[PDB]
Amino acid sequence: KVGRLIYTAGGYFRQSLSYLEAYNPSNGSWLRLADLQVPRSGLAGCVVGGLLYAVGGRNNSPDGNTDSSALDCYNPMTNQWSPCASMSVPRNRIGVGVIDGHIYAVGGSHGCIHHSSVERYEPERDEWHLVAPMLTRRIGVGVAVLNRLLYAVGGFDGTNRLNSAECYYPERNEWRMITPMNTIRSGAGVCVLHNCIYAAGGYDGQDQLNSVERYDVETETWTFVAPMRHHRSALGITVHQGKIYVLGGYDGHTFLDSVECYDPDSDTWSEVTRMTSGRSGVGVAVTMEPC
Ligand SMILES: O=C(O)CCc1ccc2ccc(OCC(=O)NC3CCCCCC3)cc2c1
Ligand SMILES: [Cl-]
Repeated sequence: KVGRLIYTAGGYFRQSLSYLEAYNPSNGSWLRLADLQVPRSGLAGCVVGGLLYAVGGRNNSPDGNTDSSALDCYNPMTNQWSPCASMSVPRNRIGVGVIDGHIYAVGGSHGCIHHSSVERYEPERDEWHLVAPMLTRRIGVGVAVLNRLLYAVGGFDGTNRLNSAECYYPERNEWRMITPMNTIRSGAGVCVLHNCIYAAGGYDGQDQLNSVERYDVETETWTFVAPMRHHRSALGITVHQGKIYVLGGYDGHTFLDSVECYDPDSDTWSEVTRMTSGRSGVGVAVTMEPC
């Protein structure tokens, strides 16, 4: 379990960013690592087999806005990024989950298109294939995996921000609605901790949120837990050693540098560190420290 860092990739502040930075919860230190080949915001990060993957997003720059179909792989042993097979379609404001070594890319936008499509990456073959689409088009969707089931939570369908959520059952290649959240949330941080799917922050169509709710997959209920110190939309999120970490986002005024940590045993949030600069729309995941 030792030696793991929280990696943050990409993001947005005035334009899309290429930063790869890694935080060590054990000593508070931050490292700046190899830049992404292409700056991207609205991407997702995940880890398979010790490799960090950056999936999708958009490059916003003064010279254009290009939605990304890219899958890129970072190896901490070499501090190098390598291109992987690209997705069938660009996906900005994507959600990603991993089941049994396979990456699922969910939703996202391509220009004015709001995707319901979903595709699955096989690292051993370096191939993507489409799977069943969701029941709802969703961008800014939160995705997490619990007990080898894939959840897609909230988002924006092109007309309305959503409180709905749905679950993908891989052995039936089928999506089913689950109980909707109590709050409409687009751009929430969604993760899994113990037996619950957590949805932190987001935008409800009127304000950035500090509220946090969790779905118990056995009881099928959503329950609020302690709110974050900061309202945040387009935040990064991950779980590490039994605690949720939220990174950055937008509070309606500032692009935040704050990182908060949720302890489920005390039901409290604490501010633990600051990123090197405020930013939103980052991809976050946890893997071994680099060499
Ligand atoms: O339209 C809605 O309902 C809300 C839209 C939404 C939802 C999720 C996002 C996730 C990442 C993401 O990255 C790029 C990103 O930070 N952009 C913007 C968000 C922060 C403030 C405005 C300027 C930058 C964007 C997202 C946008
Ligand atoms: Cl861990």
